[PDB]
Amino acid sequence: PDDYSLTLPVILELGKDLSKLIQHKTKSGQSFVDDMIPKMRQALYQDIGIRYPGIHVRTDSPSLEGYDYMILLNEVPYVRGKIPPHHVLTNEVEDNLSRYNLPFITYKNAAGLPSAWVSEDAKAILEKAAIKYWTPLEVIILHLSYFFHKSSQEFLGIQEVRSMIEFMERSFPDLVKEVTRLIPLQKLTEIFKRLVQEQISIKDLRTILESLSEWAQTEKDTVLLTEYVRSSLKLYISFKFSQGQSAISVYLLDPEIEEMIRGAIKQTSAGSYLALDPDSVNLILKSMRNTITPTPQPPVLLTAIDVRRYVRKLIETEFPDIAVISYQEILPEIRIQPLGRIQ
Amino acid sequence: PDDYSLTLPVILELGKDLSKLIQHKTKSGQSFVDDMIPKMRQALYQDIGIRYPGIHVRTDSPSLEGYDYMILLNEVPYVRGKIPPHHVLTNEVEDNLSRYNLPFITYKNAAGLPSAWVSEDAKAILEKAAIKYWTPLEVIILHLSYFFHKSSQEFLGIQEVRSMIEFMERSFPDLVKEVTRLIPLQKLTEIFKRLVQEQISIKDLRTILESLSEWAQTEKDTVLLTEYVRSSLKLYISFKFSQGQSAISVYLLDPEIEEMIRGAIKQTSAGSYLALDPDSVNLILKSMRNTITPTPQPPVLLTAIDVRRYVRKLIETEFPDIAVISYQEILPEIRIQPLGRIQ
Repeated sequence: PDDYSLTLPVILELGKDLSKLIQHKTKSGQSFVDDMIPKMRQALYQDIGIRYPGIHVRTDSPSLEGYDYMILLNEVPYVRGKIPPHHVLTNEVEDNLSRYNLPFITYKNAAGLPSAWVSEDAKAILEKAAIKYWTPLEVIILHLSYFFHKSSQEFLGIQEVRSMIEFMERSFPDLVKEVTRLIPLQKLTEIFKRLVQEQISIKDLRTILESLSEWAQTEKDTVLLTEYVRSSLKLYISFKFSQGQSAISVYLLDPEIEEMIRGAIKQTSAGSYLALDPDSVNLILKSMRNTITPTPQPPVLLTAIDVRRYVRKLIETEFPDIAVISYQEILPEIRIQPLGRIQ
Repeated sequence: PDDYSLTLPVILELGKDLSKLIQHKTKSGQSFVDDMIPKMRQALYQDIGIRYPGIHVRTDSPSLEGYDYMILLNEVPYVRGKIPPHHVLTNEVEDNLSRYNLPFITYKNAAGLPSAWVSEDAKAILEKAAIKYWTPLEVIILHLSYFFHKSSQEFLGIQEVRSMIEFMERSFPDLVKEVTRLIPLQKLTEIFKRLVQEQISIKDLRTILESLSEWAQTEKDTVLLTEYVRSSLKLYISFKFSQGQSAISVYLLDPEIEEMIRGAIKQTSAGSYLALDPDSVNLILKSMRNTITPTPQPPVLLTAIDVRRYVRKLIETEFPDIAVISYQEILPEIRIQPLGRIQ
């Protein structure tokens, strides 16, 4: 009646028609709310450390267009989106679609999503040309998943990290003890947050904790401890950023740029930051814009060990999805296919 | 659901046909999952001082061909492999097989494993000729064993070392009490890990603990404690690297090299550095390359007591499998056969 209520972390509101739409089942007899959304949460938990909250679905939204949907983060609207009626979504090129495929509607719901919508009546031909397509419900799932991917910091806090560490305690009481006797819980969560901010999964807790148990005996800096955990994930990072190929394809930095960055460190009374020379930062960004070819996959930038974290923070603003990795973080025997040298 | 899952250390994924294959007991009635894998684990735990994890077997994998298999370390793919259909593996010289009118398929699954595959129809012939062969299931076990051996450090951490010390506590309460009173669990874990990192078995926990119980009264450096444990395993080391003969075959160092290494940074830093000139490290590495005739078993490099650990930390990157031993680790009556110094 008049107790407090906890704010709901994620709301999905649907217009009258999409609400009418979540009543069917896919050709595989699965439910949007009981199967598709849980499987998305499960996939996200496998892709990075986080166990993301459930999705509260509000049907027949009054403030919504029947074919519109809205995502609310902590009961505040985060993103609106639209579904072109009676279509399926596609990721096809603009010269390939000039293969008599009439519906070339471009409407981008989000950055990381496809935008080439095609009539549902064309499913048959889409399946005959090896064109993958997403049904409108699957597009909603794509967008929810993208949302979770870009906003991990919103769902990985002190309580959530503690819950995962406690689960670890059941079979690793002594490793956790050795990890809780050196790094207090708040510092631990800061470290996990830095990891997932750069798409480093924190799912392999035994590896990460074993790493911290080693490096936390000597170093207390949370940023450095994070670097070490990264260097502990050689197999994972190599497999992820090489996309499972025999060779990681990366961009490099001209040694001149690296040494120039190296010469901009700070005194670490509190922390050591980048003494970003304005004009030099805008010159490195310009060389990156004019060297890294745009993408459909995000590109990978391989740098020296001692500058990687700085390169990330120098570039994270314009190139937020570019992965900056270091030699300390790839397998010793890994094949490297250089693509360019930023100058 | 809402709950976490513990990452699986070892997954073996099998295509359709290999999956069918593990459903049949061998000629002698043993099961791939119930007998072969357990016995391999027991053997590894008999050679190295590690208890290796169980293997989770995923059949009818979607991403694998009928005769393909994959090994995942902590749910990241480690390696992929093939089995030539309806064949058995042999180590025969290819030219000899040809001379026996036996068509052969060449395929090397992992480093140091045989590669001459022969139709299973040839078993009888191979038996009468006393030619060794491995069935497909046996080859998967061979590759699994190579994997576990290369990945030992992945299974030897704080919780696992604690588990060992626990088992030791049941019959050696006071010896454990003496060692753990002097060495914390994390330091103990470091020492065991150093031992297996250089192929020294930690199966004889009584000898290792007794050694530590003696030397931890006086010495706290974990590296020096490790050296002492190494010298306490004289019998094990002599038998292993002499391969059981009345004489160990070794390479030696020039007195000039030993004296030159002997300039080593030993500060009060819980472990001493080794400050040798870069070009000098490259001159010792060059002399080793030009003096170590490659091996068809690994070679042994015999050094003086006070330089052994440094010699290792100097050659381990380019010469990773060379066993570096000292006069302190071999039996006094084991005859030293010298294969030339290092210029």
